[PDB]
Amino acid sequence: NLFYLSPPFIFRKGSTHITFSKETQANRKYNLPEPLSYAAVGGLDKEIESLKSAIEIPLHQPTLFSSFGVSPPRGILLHGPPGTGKTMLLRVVANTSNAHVLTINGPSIVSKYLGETEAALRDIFNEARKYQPSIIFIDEIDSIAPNRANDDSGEVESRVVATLLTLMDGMGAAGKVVVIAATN
Amino acid sequence: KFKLPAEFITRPHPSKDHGKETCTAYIHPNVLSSLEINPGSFCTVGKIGENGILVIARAGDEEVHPVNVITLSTTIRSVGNLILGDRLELKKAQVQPPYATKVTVGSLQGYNILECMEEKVIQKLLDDSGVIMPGMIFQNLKTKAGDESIDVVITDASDDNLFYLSPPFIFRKGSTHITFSKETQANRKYNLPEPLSYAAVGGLDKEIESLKSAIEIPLHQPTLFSSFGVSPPRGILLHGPPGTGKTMLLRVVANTSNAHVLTINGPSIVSKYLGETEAALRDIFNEARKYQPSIIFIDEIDSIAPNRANDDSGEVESRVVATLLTLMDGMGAAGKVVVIAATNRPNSVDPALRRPGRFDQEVEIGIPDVDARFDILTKQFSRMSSDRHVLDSEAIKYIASKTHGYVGADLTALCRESVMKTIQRGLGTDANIDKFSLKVTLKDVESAMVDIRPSAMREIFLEMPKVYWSDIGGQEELKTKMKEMIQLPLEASETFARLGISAPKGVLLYGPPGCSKTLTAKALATESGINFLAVKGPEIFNKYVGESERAIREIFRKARSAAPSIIFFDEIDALSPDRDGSSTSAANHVLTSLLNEIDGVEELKGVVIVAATNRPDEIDAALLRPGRLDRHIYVGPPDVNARLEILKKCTKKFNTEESGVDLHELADRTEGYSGAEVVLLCQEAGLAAIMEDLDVAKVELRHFEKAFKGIARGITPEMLSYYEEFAL
Amino acid sequence: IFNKYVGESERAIREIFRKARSAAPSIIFFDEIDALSPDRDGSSTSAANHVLTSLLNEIDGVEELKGVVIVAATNRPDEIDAALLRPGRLDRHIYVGPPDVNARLEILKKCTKKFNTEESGVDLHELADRTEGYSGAEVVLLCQEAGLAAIMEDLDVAKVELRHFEKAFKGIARGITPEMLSYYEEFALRSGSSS
Amino acid sequence: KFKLPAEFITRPHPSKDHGKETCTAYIHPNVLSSLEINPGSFCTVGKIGENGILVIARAGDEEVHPVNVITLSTTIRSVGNLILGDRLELKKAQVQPPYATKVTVGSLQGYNILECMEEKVIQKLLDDSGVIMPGMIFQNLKTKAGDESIDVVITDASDDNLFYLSPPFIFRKGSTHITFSKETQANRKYNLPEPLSYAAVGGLDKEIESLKSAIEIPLHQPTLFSSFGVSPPRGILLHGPPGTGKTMLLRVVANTSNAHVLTINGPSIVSKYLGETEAALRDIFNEARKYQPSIIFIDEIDSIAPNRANDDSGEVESRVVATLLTLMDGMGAAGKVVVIAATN
Ligand SMILES: Nc1ncnc2c1ncn2[C@@H]1O[C@H](COP(=O)(O)OP(=O)(O)OP(O)(O)=S)[C@@H](O)[C@H]1O
Ligand SMILES: Nc1ncnc2c1ncn2[C@@H]1O[C@H](COP(=O)(O)OP(=O)(O)OP(O)(O)=S)[C@@H](O)[C@H]1O
Ligand SMILES: Nc1ncnc2c1ncn2[C@@H]1O[C@H](COP(=O)(O)OP(=O)(O)OP(O)(O)=S)[C@@H](O)[C@H]1O
Ligand SMILES: Nc1ncnc2c1ncn2[C@@H]1O[C@H](COP(=O)(O)OP(=O)(O)OP(O)(O)=S)[C@@H](O)[C@H]1O
Repeated sequence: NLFYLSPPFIFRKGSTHITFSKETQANRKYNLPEPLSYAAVGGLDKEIESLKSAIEIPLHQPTLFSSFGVSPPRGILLHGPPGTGKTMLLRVVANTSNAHVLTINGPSIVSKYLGETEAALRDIFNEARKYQPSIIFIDEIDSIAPNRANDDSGEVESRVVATLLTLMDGMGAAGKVVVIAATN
Repeated sequence: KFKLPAEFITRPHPSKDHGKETCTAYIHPNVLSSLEINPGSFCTVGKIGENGILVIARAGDEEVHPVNVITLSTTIRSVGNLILGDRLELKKAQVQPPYATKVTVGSLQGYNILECMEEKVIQKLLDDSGVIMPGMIFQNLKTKAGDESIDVVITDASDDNLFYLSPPFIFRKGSTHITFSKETQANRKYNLPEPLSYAAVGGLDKEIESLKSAIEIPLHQPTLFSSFGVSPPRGILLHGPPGTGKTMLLRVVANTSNAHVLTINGPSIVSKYLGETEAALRDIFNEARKYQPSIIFIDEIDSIAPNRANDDSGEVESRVVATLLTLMDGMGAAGKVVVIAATNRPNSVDPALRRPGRFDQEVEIGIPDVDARFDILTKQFSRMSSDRHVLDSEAIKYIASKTHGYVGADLTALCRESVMKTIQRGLGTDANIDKFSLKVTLKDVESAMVDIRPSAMREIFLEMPKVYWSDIGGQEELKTKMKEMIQLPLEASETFARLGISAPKGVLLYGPPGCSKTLTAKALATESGINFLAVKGPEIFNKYVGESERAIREIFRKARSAAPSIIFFDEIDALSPDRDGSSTSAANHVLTSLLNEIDGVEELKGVVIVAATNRPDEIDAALLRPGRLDRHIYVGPPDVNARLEILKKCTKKFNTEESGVDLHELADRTEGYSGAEVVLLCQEAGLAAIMEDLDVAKVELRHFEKAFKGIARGITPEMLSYYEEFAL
Repeated sequence: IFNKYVGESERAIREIFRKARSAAPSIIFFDEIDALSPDRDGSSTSAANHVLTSLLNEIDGVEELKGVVIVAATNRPDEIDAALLRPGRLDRHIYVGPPDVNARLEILKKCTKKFNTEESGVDLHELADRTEGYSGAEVVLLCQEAGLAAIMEDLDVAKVELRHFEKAFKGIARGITPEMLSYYEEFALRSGSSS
Repeated sequence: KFKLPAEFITRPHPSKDHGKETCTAYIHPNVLSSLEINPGSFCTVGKIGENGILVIARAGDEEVHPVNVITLSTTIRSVGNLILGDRLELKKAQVQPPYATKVTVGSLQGYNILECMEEKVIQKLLDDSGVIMPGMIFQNLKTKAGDESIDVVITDASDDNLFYLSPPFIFRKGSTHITFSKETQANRKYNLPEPLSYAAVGGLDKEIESLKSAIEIPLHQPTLFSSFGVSPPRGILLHGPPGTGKTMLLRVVANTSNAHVLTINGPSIVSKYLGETEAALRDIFNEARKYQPSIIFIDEIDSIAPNRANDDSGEVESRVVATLLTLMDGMGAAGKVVVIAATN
């Protein structure tokens, strides 16, 4: 039982009483992680519809857009009050789609000195390119791309924004990858 | 090869605390052998770098005892008050303890053992103890009735020593004189680290109960959230004014809840620099989960995780969040911890640490009220019985009534200062005095109140020059109105919650210069005491950007500390002078903040707000919108009878009776004199008297004539006008 | 919204109207529009110059405003900007008076919410005509002064007295005085007629 | 002990012709040792934050070759559009790239190679090249009887774990077919960076030729002014409302001119420590002096060089403007250096 999220049992034929039930979830005592699906997102049906369109169009069918010689609408941005289903919408987009979910964490992607921040961004976007379709989530993109007009911005913000500008405007026209940003 | 560690951890001996094991420390066999300590041999177990408990070492099971873990029977721990989590140190005992001859055994319950138990019980327990050490507790001893149990201790022992916490002895049946006692604690001369209890921190009852709920839910009933499924409240932020008792409450939770306490986080950490400290911290929360239901305290959460004002950060704030996001695992599996933070100033933590899943719950201790302070003083003074004699019960409501504004740390300070002053005056009245005849009298305490100012005054700065209604001549109408309109809704809040009355939130005092506005404000502040916080225009404003906004929001933040309470904005016309009606360039932020706050305060929650002005139309109309500050009281020039009361007060030590100075002439000649000028006329009379013949005995009418001929009054196109208009 | 801020000078009005128009029919309200934007034609010249422009550019323009009526309120109608009175922004105009004797009966009933003056004390129905010159928010003042006086006699739990309402009558003089009757009727001979 | 640079400066080979030095990157001996890139071994060089180009490492003369510099041929630089002065990474590749089967070759000019050149020329070029990657341009190849010169492009390469900006392939005469084409650019599949050119800029014709003159004469023909006894014009400023294409001009000037290209991206040089913004400017202008000719770009000059007399310009702005003034005209000399700036 220890170090196992749930203890299996080796199903064997002959005496296993397969009693079907109307419950729509696994046994509650163990509480295996419940998916955060679309039916737990109520209140934003129109907004979720718009998000769905914005994700599908660059994610699944970028090729037919790319025949026109101008890059898809890869960059989606979520903003609004800082309490209204922002990270939760990103999480549901992660769960529902079968697209490889990467993640651009704010603090943890950056180590120290040089060639580490740009290395992280290059590596993650390259992996999102190898495995397709893929979604690149940047929750609270503000914490890593401020205006550069505030005293908050230093070297690291300049690194992150330069690398993102180099990458996101470079890849395209075949990659089935979307970048979704959210901000307070 | 095995390596002997330098530190160890306490965990509970899993079996019932009886038999020879009651004085045995089951230790990892590798540790014992590497220490060259044979099983069944004596060793001293105690906190790192401190005296310890002599106990027999025994070899544990490697699958049961991790390398650093040590199990002491509850009997052993209760001697040192060792909490499960205390880091231990191990040393071999050099000399065998002596045999006991006489032993005194008593119960913490205070129940007469002679009336409940036979001495065979004490013989059994002491024989099981083997090497007696005073302070051990024998726990839950069931009576013959079966429906009861008793707690018992070695109150004293003697025989007819290095690093031993209390003098130990060896029990040998038949040769020892067992004796009963009613004493609930061991011999005071043992200087034991006595436990800490809720019988000491009493005075915050409701928050104590809420804390007990916040320990019930994550320790005892984590299973009861697997059903209902929903994420549990597994982060607590016990904020409050400094010195209110937060650290004491955390300490009582640690010692009276029987969870394992994961070691205190503290402001200190290896290096206090990013990168290095990030792993050294995660280790504390990695220690969590594995142990049976625990409690990790992160006291001073503002010093470990500061606000990140504009760029002030190592990595520690985000490191705390990223780690708490795993510490919040539980109640599906590994629901075996809760985190309790403490702080003086919760808005100075990074606000990301109060988000759901993080410290999503708070306790919010306040400032002790009038009866809270009596609770505090009673429980505190209970520690003295032979040296007080003056508490009886009364005179202590007197201390608690006159000691307004003390936060609880200041009452402890008051007690110690009274003790020190008692000793000082005892040795001052005579060259030598009997130490044990010394006793802290109400004379001592009331004298000590002079020196011990509240700690609140060093952050809540307030003048309150102590005026009374006897010092405000006339204004009977205004005293009545202030009673009605501020003091009743302040104190009678519950009755208005019953009666549905609406308290006049906001009273603006407007009137000519030199009338009773601020004088009545002060008298109200001190007479019929309430908390009374004020600000000034020239101090909320600072050269740097945004420092004025922060000041106003911080003023309201600190104002939240108590209730009932009056906020006093003297000369409010210099908080909203301009930048709203005109010159609206970029700097009306102070008005924005104040006018935002004035709405957030609830209508009868307990806080009321008073303001004053002699320039009524200079106040921005935003403040006089109803719900904000729409109530106005006029403080006009005093009438004939008020002026005579002022004259009578301020001429008190003038022998007006002997000199024939008939006040009823001055009170009418001084018509239109606005307050201060009636006072001035009496100062000038006195100077006229002194200049005539220094070493004056009395003042006389001619001096008052000289005073009158030199005083001028106010402006009638500005006074009695522009206030009559403002009345419309 | 009238205050001078980046998002209040000419923006917040547009956002409010956009929310209201985007919704089902709406009765958007403009409490004290007279005090909000004064005449500013030589008398009572405020310094905003922006909010009235936003209203003028929003109400009269391309927007659909299918389900929208802009109601407003005032106590000094002579101060309204002339750009509002004329048809095009406001084209309906009516007058609201303080409650009559029966309206005053039921406003007296409304004031009390947790008092038993009727059975114990004086009937609320008795007070119907006793209150003269007391506006809908001033019969409230009489009742609330009586309630404050109630907590002065027993101070814990009591009904009120007739003399509580009598003191309400003294301490609060006749509110609706002939001055406002005259000022209105003077303005109404203009608003009511073509003059 | 020796400290290897964290980032490296691109530079050109002294040899301008095509040989077995083409695909070779000359790196300092100590750096070769420190990454254990044994001479002759494969290494990947590519801008910070982008995929690398496979290049075969040789050594530089240890006393005249700066530690920062890798020297690359125009053919290799054409792949990633590496402009001189770009900061490159350098990382060992423990790999042997695959052999070729079919290699496609085209020409910018669109002329028929069978008509313009003999297939033995292309065969020799590829054989000597050592490596084949789509996107390479072999410039200035002479036509029949020296009629003219043509630029030849490797449009695509095909064979019937590291990550590369262009697939590496090897040429093995006879066994890899040199199939001709007419596509004047590399295959669009690859997302190879495509040089921005003046043909993409609209209008501004007279301004474009003014930029050409003031960039060409100061950098590529200074002895004409030294002959005429006048100094060269070391400065151009572009001003006009936003959105008119000012940065487009700077990027095309960077990508078209053969010079060391350095950029002060306004706030990118700024630091909160007392003298560090000024030290960034001194290092940029000394690098420009060191490697000549050099173009220094300053987009939004007004962000780092305000009026110095107005109220908000304190000591920091004064010191940054003084540094710019003294590095442009002071007790120090300029060299074949031109500074190009843009401002709204
Ligand atoms: N329709 C909804 N709108 C808002 N919150 C919802 C909704 N449905 C569920 N929630 C809950 O809202 C909680 C908080 O929402 P979050 O998106 O996590 O907050 P947030 O979006 O991260 O806010 P920030 O500070 O802008 S990142 C989640 O735990 C959800 O369970
Ligand atoms: N019943 C009591 N209630 C409150 N304080 C008490 C009480 N009895 C004694 N005190 C003492 O009051 C002092 C309060 O100190 P702390 O608990 O450390 O203050 P605190 O609230 O934690 O403030 P800090 O700034 O956060 S360390 C301690 O010395 C207590 O022992
Ligand atoms: N019985 C009294 N009635 C009126 N004023 C008195 C009386 N006794 C003393 N004073 C004087 O009244 C003065 C207070 O006048 P205030 O009206 O409060 O001053 P103010 O200029 O109107 O505004 P502030 O709040 O004081 S700055 C003090 O200087 C007292 O000396
Ligand atoms: N002929 C053209 N003229 C101008 N802009 C063009 C032209 N062709 C394309 N563009 C686009 O317009 C923009 C021109 O670059 P910008 O930098 O936006 O101009 P700029 O604003 O003057 O330069 P800044 O302010 O320093 S970023 C780019 O987004 C180009 O893709």
